[PDB]
Amino acid sequence: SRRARIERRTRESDIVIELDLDGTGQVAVDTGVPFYDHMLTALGSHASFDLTVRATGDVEIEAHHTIEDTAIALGTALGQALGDKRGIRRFGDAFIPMDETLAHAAVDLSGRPYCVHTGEPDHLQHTTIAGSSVPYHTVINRHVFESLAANARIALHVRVLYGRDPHHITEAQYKAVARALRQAVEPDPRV
Amino acid sequence: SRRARIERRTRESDIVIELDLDGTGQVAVDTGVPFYDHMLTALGSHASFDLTVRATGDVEIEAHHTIEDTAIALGTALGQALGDKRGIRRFGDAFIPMDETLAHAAVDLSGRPYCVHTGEPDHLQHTTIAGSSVPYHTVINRHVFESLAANARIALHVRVLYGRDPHHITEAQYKAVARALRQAVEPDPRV
Amino acid sequence: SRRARIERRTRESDIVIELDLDGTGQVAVDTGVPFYDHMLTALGSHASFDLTVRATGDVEIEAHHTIEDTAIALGTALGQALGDKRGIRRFGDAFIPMDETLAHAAVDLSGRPYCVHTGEPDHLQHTTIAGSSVPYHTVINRHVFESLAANARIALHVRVLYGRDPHHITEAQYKAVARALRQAVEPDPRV
Amino acid sequence: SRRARIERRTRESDIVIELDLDGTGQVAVDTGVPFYDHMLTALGSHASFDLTVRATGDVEIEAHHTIEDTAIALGTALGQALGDKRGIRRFGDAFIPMDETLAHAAVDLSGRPYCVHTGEPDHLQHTTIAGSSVPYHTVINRHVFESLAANARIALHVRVLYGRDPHHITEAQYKAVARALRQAVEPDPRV
Amino acid sequence: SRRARIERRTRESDIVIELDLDGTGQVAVDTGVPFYDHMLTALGSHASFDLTVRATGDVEIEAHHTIEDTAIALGTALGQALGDKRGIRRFGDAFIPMDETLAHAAVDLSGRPYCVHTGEPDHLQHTTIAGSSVPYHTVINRHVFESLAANARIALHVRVLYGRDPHHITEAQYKAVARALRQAVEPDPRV
Amino acid sequence: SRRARIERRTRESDIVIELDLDGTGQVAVDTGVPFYDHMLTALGSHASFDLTVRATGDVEIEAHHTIEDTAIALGTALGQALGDKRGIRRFGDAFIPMDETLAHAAVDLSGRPYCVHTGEPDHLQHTTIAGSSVPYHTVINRHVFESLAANARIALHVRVLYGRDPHHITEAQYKAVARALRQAVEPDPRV
Ligand SMILES: [Mn+2]
Ligand SMILES: [Mn+2]
Ligand SMILES: [Mn+2]
Ligand SMILES: [Mn+2]
Ligand SMILES: [Mn+2]
Ligand SMILES: [Mn+2]
Ligand SMILES: [Mn+2]
Ligand SMILES: [Mn+2]
Ligand SMILES: [Mn+2]
Ligand SMILES: [Mn+2]
Ligand SMILES: [Mn+2]
Ligand SMILES: [Mn+2]
Ligand SMILES: [Mn+2]
Ligand SMILES: [Mn+2]
Repeated sequence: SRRARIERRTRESDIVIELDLDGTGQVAVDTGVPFYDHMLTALGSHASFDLTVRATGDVEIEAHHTIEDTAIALGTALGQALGDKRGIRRFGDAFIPMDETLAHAAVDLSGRPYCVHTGEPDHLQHTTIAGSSVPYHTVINRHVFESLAANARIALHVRVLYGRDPHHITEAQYKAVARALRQAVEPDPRV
Repeated sequence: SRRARIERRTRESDIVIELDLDGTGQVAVDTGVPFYDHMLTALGSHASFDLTVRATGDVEIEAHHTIEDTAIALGTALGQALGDKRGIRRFGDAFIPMDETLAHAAVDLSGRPYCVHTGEPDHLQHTTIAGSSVPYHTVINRHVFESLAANARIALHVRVLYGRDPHHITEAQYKAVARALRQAVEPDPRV
Repeated sequence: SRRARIERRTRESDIVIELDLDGTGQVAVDTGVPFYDHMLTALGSHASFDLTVRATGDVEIEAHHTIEDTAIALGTALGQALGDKRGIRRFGDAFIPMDETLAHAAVDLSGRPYCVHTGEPDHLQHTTIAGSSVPYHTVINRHVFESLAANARIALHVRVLYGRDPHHITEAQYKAVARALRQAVEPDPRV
Repeated sequence: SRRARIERRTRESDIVIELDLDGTGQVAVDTGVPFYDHMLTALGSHASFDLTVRATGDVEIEAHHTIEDTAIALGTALGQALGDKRGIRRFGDAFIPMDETLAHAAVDLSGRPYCVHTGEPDHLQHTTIAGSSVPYHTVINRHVFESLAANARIALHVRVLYGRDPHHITEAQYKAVARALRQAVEPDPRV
Repeated sequence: SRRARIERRTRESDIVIELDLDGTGQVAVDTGVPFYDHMLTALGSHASFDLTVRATGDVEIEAHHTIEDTAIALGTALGQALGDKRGIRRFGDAFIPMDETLAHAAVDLSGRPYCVHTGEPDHLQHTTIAGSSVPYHTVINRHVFESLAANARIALHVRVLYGRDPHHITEAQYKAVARALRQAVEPDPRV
Repeated sequence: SRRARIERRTRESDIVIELDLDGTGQVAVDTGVPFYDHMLTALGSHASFDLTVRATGDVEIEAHHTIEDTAIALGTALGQALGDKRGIRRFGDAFIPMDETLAHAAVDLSGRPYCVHTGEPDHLQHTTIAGSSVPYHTVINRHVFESLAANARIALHVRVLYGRDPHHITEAQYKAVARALRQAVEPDPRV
């Protein structure tokens, strides 16, 4: 049983995470930031987690605090669910082609906490993905990966090899992290 | 007693400031611009002021006029509360690390009115921080510091040594100004 | 059963493809272009397909039309054999070292049709691989990958990281596509 | 009482740390790496900690594992001794001139875990400080700061403004971290 | 049974290797060069080999001859244990994130003997990793990979994508080779 | 009692210094060089010294000899008044904003004698500040700092971060040294 429930209540937000590493992609995410819900739904589904995320926070300011608190809580849940990390593959990686974009992620689950994020085009440091609700500033992508790695206590390297569309570039990164995690958490039949 | 109440009524906005320099961080800010409320709440709290800001203005146009009128009124309140500036430290400075960002501010409270703002990455001249309410254009950060210094009649130098996230970069600057002010307004036991 | 038979008759060529995704590498290719037969034999074998290709076309002009019609028909066969794509790994990738050459391919089988081909040395835009029969112009490599992706309706990214010999560079790419496809078409035990 | 005892036993090393934040610089360090003992003795003394470090590890390989495990354990001890961090200055910074070298550090003790290390001359990525015992490779300086910040859960920025001698450059950084920590952990009379 | 015992006696060194490809990571390495023992212990463990290495050589000169003779003997053992290479995956690759470092290796076990080693920072051509025993000059890393590939008769490509610490950079490469070998030697259920 | 009286009689000048480190800024300076009197009055006042300087020298030549002899004598007085330097803060630093100029100084009072002076605009190597009396050549600023550090036996680093006006640039440096000294000489309540 590799499950964790994390509640995180801060001045800025209130987060509940329920995570099972050995899931079938039963995922429900509601953070008040719909593009971020899309990304975390992709992360949970492609990782073959079962994942519920419920977050409410100070989106009148902008999505940053809620996004960051959610990534800290999710990181914490992943570290807790992994437990002693005995008998797992430990390392995982995945390439995600998405139209013109190619992204990659590599993880070491028993590595020191560390994040390296490279290759994202410079326009993503000031791009907004905006719909009818609270928008998503792509400059936060790096912050999400850094917060996940710091709180799960894993080494997580995310690369954009190339790409143009900010939705493709962002979604391919979340999916690459997800499939890298899926590989790394699997039981290793030789260990 | 180092207190000031400033009312500023213009064509564009209506501002009330109540400031006490010798506070404990009892801060309440409501300007209709929630990211700016976040920044001024950080400024008042980290300066160990007691500070109430109530502003209403022409946010149908954008936040600029309300932000500027608020910074003019706050500047005026700080100059008035300082009075003759006798027996204070006068100079103050502070570094604020915020994740990848490092900011600094230095003040001379008995200096000629002057603002120098350096180091902010070029992407902040066209970045928007957007939530569910009125957004905040980071190009205004310099205008806020310039308006505070011009109306408090102080020398205020704000630097970004490095950083990436526009929320970190902006918040670290407001906090650095706040902690520089906190040091400078303190009684000097030798003067 | 993941099988397809495609017949494609054009003004330029006549193609029959029989494909089984769940094969053991029983491959027979005869297109009149022997280097291309070598490449498609490598593709079918390394993908663990069972694959028969029979093509005749206007090789008095040059191999282009036959190569392109063959890749369109093969693409079509792969899309048809995949069917609804339920319960498969969907993503796959492979590195192929071949002496001095390193190539890579990544696929998303449920991705929009898209091909990105990068890294091939500039000399391959005007190189000929020539024997005793119809020669193979390596400039067509990109066209083969583009035609496969457009007609299978998959995302296919092919990279040459480095290399020198045009036969190594071309063969490593065909093998990398093959092993990426082999991984992606496999049943996924968790989906 | 702001004290912590951390025991850390790994495959590579065995570490005992006893730390008191409210000390008078009573410091005893023995790691088997005498230049590192010099640096941690400087850190504990200039921070006005009371600090005992006893470490034994696989120095037949080189100092890296012992240095890293020691910095992880020390980081952990500092986080534990800080407790809820109520009523402290929280931010601290210090400049350390050492002959030709000027270094600086800035800390936020209630900041997310983060380390930024800048300005160290490129020759320190391959410099050895060697005596009659186990030598110290200055490339590890960054690793020590990163491990301290990750495990104390603080924001720590270390800068070399300029310098030449690798012993001055390294010692000035350790002292700057120490005096920044000393300022940040102090009770804040207004908070 | 995929086992080999190689004895190699030269003017410079005396080497005994016992290798089983189908192991559980039971590894014991003693070459007189403790950092190299660390690296080969990592290689054997991460490859899920059972591996004993006993080497004595002319370390009064430096580690080079012993390191090279050990890598030649280990290469020879891997080629012998692989036998006819029937029914194996043949290709393997692995990414290894290690703090700031990312390394990769790709292998073709039925490829011509060939080694390509790219991306290692220039400082590793003159870096020493030194403890209390015989030191390890990182310039030899390339020689180890070249000697393994030449004597196992495999294609081995090792890349450093980025990194700074010479111990991380070296260890990540040895681990990447190890996990690439582990994948490539595995029985292939379709071949 | 931290007081010193230094008399220095040379071929070029006759200097009397009376210094008390624990003063209230009772300062009287008369060197025959009125801009230098302004600078030393600023230094003594901002350091919270009590300081009398009386110097007469060969100003028919230019101010250099008198300025240098005065700085040597003042340095000597500061070293003597500091005595054994027991129980003091030892390190100090200060930023001084002066209109467009920002200067900084950092000191180690128990450091080896050393001066590093950086950042002063190139026009100050040939600028004169001229009134109705003996003028002041700003090229001497570095010489004053070097002479103070050499004779007080302290490490003194003075930086101009930016500036334009030679009077602002010079005065901000003297004030920064003064406030850095004020911090460093203070009793340290923990040492
Ligand atoms: Mn943040
Ligand atoms: Mn989408
Ligand atoms: Mn305006
Ligand atoms: Mn914030
Ligand atoms: Mn065509
Ligand atoms: Mn790659
Ligand atoms: Mn061939
Ligand atoms: Mn390490
Ligand atoms: Mn600075
Ligand atoms: Mn020393
Ligand atoms: Mn050799
Ligand atoms: Mn190691
Ligand atoms: Mn002179
Ligand atoms: Mn003046």
